[PDB]
Amino acid sequence: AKTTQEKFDALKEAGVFSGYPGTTDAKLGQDMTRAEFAKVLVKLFGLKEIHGQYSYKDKNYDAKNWAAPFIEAVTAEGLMQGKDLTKKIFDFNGKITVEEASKTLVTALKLEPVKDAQNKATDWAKGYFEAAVNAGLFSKDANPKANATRAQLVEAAFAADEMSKGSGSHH
Ligand SMILES: CO[C@@H]1O[C@H](CO)[C@@H](O[C@@H]2O[C@@H]3CO[C@](C)(C(=O)O)O[C@H]3[C@H](O)[C@@H]2NC(C)=O)[C@H](O)[C@H]1NC(C)=O
Repeated sequence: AKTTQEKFDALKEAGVFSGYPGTTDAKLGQDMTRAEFAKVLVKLFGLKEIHGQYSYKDKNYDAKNWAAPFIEAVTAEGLMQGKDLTKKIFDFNGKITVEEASKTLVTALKLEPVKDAQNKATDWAKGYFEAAVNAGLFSKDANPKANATRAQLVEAAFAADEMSKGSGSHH
């Protein structure tokens, strides 16, 4: 097998993962912003960046925000829609949670969310989290409501990449 560090090294070499901001380091114990995770999804699934389009009203969500082209791409793809469809808030500085990451990866991999799942996930996420656990993207002992650690996101991204390659529909 590969260690989490080796999985990070591989994904970094592939341009999918970056160091914890301010570093080139795995920092496997640290959290990740939804902005950073949008970029991970774009690189992981080979999505096209969308420049000069703004679908959200978050403060400092504009042409000067490095994350906008990635956030627009995952929005167009239907992987993410943000946290509030009235105020159009993505919460790009918010930390990506296990169940949020579960939704994005389940959606990207075309996996069926589990109906009437019984788990500790937020109501909207129960089916997404259940499908992610069933597919081996996260452990059943992961807290769906917790901020995902970079270790959990590296393991999930690596597993998602292996599933995509093995399905014969890799980008
Ligand atoms: C009342 O609490 C709010 O409940 C919302 C809907 O039930 C919840 O919305 C979810 O947000 C998640 C954020 O991450 C992703 C991966 C995304 O698409 O960006 O998934 C989103 C869910 O689909 C859901 N969003 C909506 C608009 O219903 C808010 O996060 C949550 N807001 C906050 C501030 O925590």
